[PDB]
Amino acid sequence: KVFGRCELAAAMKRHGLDNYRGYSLGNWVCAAKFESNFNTQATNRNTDGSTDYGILQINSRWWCNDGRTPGSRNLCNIPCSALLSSDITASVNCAKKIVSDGNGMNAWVAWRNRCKGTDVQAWIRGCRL
Ligand SMILES: [Cl-]
Ligand SMILES: [Cl-]
Ligand code: NA
Ligand code: NA
Repeated sequence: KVFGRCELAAAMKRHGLDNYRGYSLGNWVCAAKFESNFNTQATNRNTDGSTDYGILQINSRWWCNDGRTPGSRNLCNIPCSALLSSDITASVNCAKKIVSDGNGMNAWVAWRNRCKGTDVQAWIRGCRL
């Protein structure tokens, strides 16, 4: 599924991301825009052989099991394919573990390079919330 901007903002709010670990909702919407263009089916392969999955591009080296990333962990205890569903619950629950691990949202390279330090509530501006 490809979300609209305000549709996704409202789904992330319902699932508890607004101000989670101090990150306002616009940060999460901005990260999803530049990681996946709001498409839950996005996949991208990395040089080390791992793959990134879903609307927040969660990586199989650490966070999910895809059966083809030897020596990797599965810290969210899920198959990576669960992160491609039109229901974003599995991606949100895993993202909450990632953002809690000490490095905050810097775990998402597109957030660091395209959202951090910008006017992020602009991403929610005008939505019903
Ligand atoms: Cl980037
Ligand atoms: Cl915001
Ligand atoms: Na893995
Ligand atoms: Na959803």
